[PDB]
Amino acid sequence: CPEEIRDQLLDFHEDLMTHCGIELDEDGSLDGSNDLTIRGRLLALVEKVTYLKSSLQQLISETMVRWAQESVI
Repeated sequence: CPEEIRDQLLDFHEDLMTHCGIELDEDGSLDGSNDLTIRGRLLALVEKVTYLKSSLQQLISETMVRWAQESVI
């Protein structure tokens, strides 16, 4: 007997999900949240990263626009 006897062997023919591909197929299966409990931490780190980390950005933008405004270069 296999590991499970429910439908075919496991998890709705788990062989098709497992051994067809892991380089891209597994990552595509891990599309978003609510797959495992680690997705909350991953989303938290993603929204911390996507913070445009913001004093230098303001400084460079202000200096560039001021330089362009002051004179025709």
